[PDB]
Amino acid sequence: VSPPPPIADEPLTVNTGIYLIECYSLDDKAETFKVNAFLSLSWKDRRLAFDPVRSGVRVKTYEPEAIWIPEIRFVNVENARDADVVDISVSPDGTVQYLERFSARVLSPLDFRRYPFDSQTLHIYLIVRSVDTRNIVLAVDLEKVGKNDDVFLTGWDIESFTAVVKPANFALEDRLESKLDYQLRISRQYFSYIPNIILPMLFILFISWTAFWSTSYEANVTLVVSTLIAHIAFCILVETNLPKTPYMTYTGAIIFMIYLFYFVAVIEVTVQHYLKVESQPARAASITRASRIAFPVVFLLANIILAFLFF
Amino acid sequence: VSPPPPIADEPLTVNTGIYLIECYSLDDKAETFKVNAFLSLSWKDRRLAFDPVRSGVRVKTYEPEAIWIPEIRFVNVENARDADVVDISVSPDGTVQYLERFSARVLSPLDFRRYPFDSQTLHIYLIVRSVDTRNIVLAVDLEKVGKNDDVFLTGWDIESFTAVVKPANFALEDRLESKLDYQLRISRQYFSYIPNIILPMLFILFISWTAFWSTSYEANVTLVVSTLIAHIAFCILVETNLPKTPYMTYTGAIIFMIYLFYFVAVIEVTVQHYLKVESQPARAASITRASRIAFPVVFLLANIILAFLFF
Amino acid sequence: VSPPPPIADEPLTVNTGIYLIECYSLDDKAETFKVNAFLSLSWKDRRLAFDPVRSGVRVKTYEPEAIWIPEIRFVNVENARDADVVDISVSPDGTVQYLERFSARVLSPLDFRRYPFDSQTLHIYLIVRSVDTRNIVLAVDLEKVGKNDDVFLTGWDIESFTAVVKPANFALEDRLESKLDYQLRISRQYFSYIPNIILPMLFILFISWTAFWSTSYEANVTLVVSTLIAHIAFCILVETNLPKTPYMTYTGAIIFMIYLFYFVAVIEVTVQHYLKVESQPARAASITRASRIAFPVVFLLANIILAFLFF
Amino acid sequence: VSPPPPIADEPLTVNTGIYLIECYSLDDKAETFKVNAFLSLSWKDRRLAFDPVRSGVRVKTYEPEAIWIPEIRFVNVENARDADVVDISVSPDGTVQYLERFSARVLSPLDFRRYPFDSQTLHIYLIVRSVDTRNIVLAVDLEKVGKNDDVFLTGWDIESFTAVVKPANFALEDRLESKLDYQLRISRQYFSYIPNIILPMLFILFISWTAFWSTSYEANVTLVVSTLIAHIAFCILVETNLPKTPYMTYTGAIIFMIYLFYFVAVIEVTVQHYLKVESQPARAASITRASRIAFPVVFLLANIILAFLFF
Amino acid sequence: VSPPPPIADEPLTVNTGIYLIECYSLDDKAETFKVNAFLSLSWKDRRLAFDPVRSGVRVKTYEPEAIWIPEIRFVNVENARDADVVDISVSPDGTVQYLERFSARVLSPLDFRRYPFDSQTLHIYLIVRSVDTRNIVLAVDLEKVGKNDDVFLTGWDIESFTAVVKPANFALEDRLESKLDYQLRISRQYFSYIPNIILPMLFILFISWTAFWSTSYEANVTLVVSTLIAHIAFCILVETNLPKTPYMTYTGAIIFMIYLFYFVAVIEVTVQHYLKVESQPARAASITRASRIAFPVVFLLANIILAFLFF
Repeated sequence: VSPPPPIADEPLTVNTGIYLIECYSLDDKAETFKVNAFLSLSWKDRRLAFDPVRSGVRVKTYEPEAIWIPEIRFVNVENARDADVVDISVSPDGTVQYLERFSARVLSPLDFRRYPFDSQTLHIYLIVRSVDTRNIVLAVDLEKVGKNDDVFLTGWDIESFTAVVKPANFALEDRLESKLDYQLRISRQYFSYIPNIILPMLFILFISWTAFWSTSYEANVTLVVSTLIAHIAFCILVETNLPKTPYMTYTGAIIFMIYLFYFVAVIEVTVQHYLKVESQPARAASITRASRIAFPVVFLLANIILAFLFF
Repeated sequence: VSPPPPIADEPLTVNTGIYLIECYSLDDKAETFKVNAFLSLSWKDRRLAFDPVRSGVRVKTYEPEAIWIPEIRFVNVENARDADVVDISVSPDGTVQYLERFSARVLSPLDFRRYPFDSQTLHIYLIVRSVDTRNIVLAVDLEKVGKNDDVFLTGWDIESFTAVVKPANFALEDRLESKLDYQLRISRQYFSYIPNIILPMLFILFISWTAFWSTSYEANVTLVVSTLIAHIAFCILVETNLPKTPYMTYTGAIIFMIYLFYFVAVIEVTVQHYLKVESQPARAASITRASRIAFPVVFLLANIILAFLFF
Repeated sequence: VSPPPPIADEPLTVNTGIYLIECYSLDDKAETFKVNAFLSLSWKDRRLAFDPVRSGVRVKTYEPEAIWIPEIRFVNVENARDADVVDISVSPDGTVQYLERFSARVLSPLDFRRYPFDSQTLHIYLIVRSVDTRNIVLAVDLEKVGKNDDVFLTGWDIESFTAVVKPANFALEDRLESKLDYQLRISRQYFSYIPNIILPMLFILFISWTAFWSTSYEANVTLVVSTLIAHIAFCILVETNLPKTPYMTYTGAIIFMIYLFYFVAVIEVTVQHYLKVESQPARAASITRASRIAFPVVFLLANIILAFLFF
Repeated sequence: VSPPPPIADEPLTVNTGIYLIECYSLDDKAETFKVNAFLSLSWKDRRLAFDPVRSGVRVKTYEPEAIWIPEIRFVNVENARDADVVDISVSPDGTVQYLERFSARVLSPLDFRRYPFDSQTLHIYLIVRSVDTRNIVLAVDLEKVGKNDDVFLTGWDIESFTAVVKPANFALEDRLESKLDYQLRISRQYFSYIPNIILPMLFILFISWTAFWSTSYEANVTLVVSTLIAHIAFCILVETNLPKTPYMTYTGAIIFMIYLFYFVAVIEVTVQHYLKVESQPARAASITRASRIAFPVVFLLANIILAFLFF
Repeated sequence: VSPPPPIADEPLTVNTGIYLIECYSLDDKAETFKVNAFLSLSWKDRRLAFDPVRSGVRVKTYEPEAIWIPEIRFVNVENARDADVVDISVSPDGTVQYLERFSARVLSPLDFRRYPFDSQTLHIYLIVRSVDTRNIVLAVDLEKVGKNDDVFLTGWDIESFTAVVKPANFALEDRLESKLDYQLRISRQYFSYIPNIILPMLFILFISWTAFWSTSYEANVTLVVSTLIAHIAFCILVETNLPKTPYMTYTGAIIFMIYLFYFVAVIEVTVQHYLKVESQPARAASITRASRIAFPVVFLLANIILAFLFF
């Protein structure tokens, strides 16, 4: 089939629309997610026009291999979409009404800075390539863009499925292309972190600090060193889903902070003993008494330093 | 082919039916499972009608590309169903009897609150989209809905495969749609938990409490700290199949409880030593003697507090 | 095409046959395995009959879409079989000789009781559905049922590929169905367990018992507690392929047994110290001397109690 | 299409050829690997013959569904090969020149005895099934068998892609079959093992032996027991890709050996203490002094015992 | 269809072009990555030529099965490319303009020497096979080779998508083949390594060295041995994506170095005690005092020895 000819010199307006049936499987690592949805496209292919008087029909149905349809595709997809044609109904004037049930893995990037409170905007990029005879421009039919009430993305809170109304029109490989931006807004469900990560990962750090209430280097080595294992152990129980960072995570900084508060504790206890062994248990007692407040205070302040910086 | 015309103004009644051949692979994480089953649909497509006198035949067989069949689909499926047409037999009046052997990964959500005693209702959503000329409504042919005696879901106990008789009829993208709810009821096989999780994960917590029967801070640090590793170690051997929770698990609360009974034990032993070092081994002896009953009693009561709350 | 008409009122006999080309990938967890094999079916479709005198041919070859073939399927398969038609040759009388190279993931359940010495019978269920005009019954052509000499299932010992000669004939969804049972017998290759699981997992349990040859509570806490970590650590190195058990494994009981022999050892050492601290190092010395024999003897006997019960 | 008729009574000679484009993904566990290659087959199908004088053409090209091609398949493949037809060119006499770009996962078994120095011969089994009218025998066209210079199997060293010239001709399911053996020879790249497995896994075993340079049972329990954890810990960092063994690995024996040298060390230290506690620090001092040489010597000799046995 | 005949004796020039739509999933292990891109090919197939005067058309569109297209393929691909034809437009002279949207997993090897600062050149090998009548040579249409501004490879920094202008022309299996080299240049995003690997993996190594500030063999065994576990533990938290090395990694050397600085520390502490036990606490005090500087200095120098060697 041939592309529709111009009424005057204008490009073809293809009125897009995506309705999310089911949205799932967000791999924080790969920065992907799978989407199951309806794609409704509208265009005036004048050629198709039929009179209601002569044709006994109302709105004639058509097959995809039976009529011309523009090459509508996605940009940030793994493999091409799992398209399944629903209906192609042509209005008496020649206005086609395309519908399909696509199922493809999207590839939208994520922000792991603000994590575990991280908030995201996922992208779906609709593209259509212009031909040798006429050109194509995309439009957002505001009425066939949305999300079902049944859509669940366990771990995230689906806020609003929107669309960037203005299209991008550009040249590439000697052809005009129309690029649309579909934006999905999500926020994180961080409820479990506090009681099952931050609160237990804190307790471990405090069992470490019971070394300043001791005099015994033999009990403090077993305190500070053991809790370090306890940390890495729990740090392993909590192995999440977080890729390679050329930047810093809000957690990334906190983790680097703990790996110091254990090491610093090791210095303190190594000195607490060496000062006492050299027979000056006056500093060696002022130093232990100091870190009783120094560590907790420095820590609480260091958390505010991070929080104020990141957020 | 064209949809059947109305005898008067009524929509087409498609009499559904699902018989579970094989049910397997329940991923607690993704909240999915794979199903292998038979789909039997019945409708009066008057057009097909043939006389028994003129036609030498009884009940004529037909091909899927040879006759009109309504677009029957599933809502909560990963990728579209692996449909394999069995038989399409038309009764003399024009009553079609469709049958297929679909094989698709369902996406039904789960309740991890009551876990490891968690009980579930899984969902299969049958949908059919209405056309430009007539509309479609779904019905439950109570006689072709069930499960085979051979169906196994190791880890769960398959109770009853049912169907929500009343259909949902609603508008979406300017089209009428009929939505049916197929419900599968399952309960958990928690037998191994008690002797291979709760009972060993308890023993570790008790080897911790043998610190109140000691006077030695050097043996109690090695008791309480070591068992914490022993816990996280076993807690790692027991790494299950449990996604992200914006709520609380019955186990989730218990785990948070243990991470306290170890930390609290650390406080006790840090004080038991500090009281004795400051030369008051009267409290330091009343405090150790107290926790001999305090910890076990507080613990047993704390378990009842949880159990009564969750269940 | 139409099903063959009856010579008198009899159902069609389809003479089955499965020859295992390659058998592999047994997932103990999912209770599955993949099979690559040949399916040879024989039936007298009288219609096809051709005279050797008039037809210049001997045994005419035919295409699958060129002739009627009964809907032969498998019951316990993940997704439908990866069928690849080999040859369809019709004998002068009309006796068809079907052959294909199917490749599908089977779903046969397993017995993890007797494990690591567990022995299995895997199932392949061949089904054929009867039509509106005649019915179908299955037969075992004893000559085209077997296994190649090259078949390997590393970890198991392929004993005998058999077939349940008698077919199951039953009603379901108003249709007669013929169900055949293909049984594959396998046994376990447990050679590595003894020297790389039971023997090292024993040694750890004995380094624990060197606590009765000590007087020092500080060395016994470090003995008994450390070895518990050593156990869970090795118990983690040995993380196998074993699903959810609503019953008990032979290993399951042994594991529960070890988690006691460590806990019991903890009681002993907690008492050994508390008796000595209360100044009665007469029992505290009789109790330590007792467990020198009590633990080993109780243990060896407890293993016989299990072995005699399970086997 | 029909198989070519005999010039006299001979079977058809199909001249095979495999050229490895890309070879990758060797799963030591499943004993598989994926191969991307070219399959060139040559046969004299007399029927196709065309005169150079009458036909304006030279060597006529043909489609796969346009001409007869023998059912060429693989035996040890997961699912059937991902065949992609390249060219089918027929020489004036009727000599067909088939070519395709197959991509399938092979299933060749491995030897884990000599590991990490293990050497392998992988198998590709080409099969062709004979028909009702003529029979088929396979030949190795020595000129279209090889491997590209770009082929990489990181972890192995690709030595030589060969072919077993002599074919296997046998009866199965009343049909003649021709079986060819394609052999790929590979050897292991064990460079990292010595400095990042054997050398660190040795150091751990030596930190254990610093127990004979001590008198203190409290420091030796903490030495020998701790290093056992250190071992299992590192033994876990080194968790490779090695299936179930009904035999013994060269490493399998070494591992069983270390799990003794730790246990034996536990006996020594338990006696070193018990002899000294019973007041005979003359043996208890001869025994400690003995194991200073006994363990290292016994060990070095035990390694030679293994190496000489395995290799 | 037939290949275009020569204007004189020249081979056909196919003007290639690859524009990277989306580039993702780089598996350091398998040495692969997935690419989604546009392939534009240009050739003068004189046969297609049509006059602008007689033909009412301008630049006639054509189907792939409607015209001859050369067998353009990739060499280092897993399975054949997921090709999706965009447009085939023929200019009045007969100059075809092919375009497709391929999606295949590439197989380019990597350098893990300079890692985590490793820099790579990935390969895409375009091949075209010559026929019985004319031959084919490849060309780089410099104008349709590039990468989009949206291309992201999280963990790497996409530098420049280039092409080796000069083609490789060689004989293989009696056929001429044209091989092109597409090179993608990437560099690593090593920001997180320093604060979340090297800095914490250093701290652990320093808590070890607080053994020279002690006199107590019982506290030094618990220091040096415990930190070794802490190391292997963290070394496990940091389990990356790094295959089998027949060479040495920059990290590979550093890791081997740490496994010595712990072992050497074990020797020191075993001697520190044995010298003191033999009553010579003059060396035993000079040796401990020495390693206070010896270890740090030797270490810092050993890092420069590596860095200068690798880089």
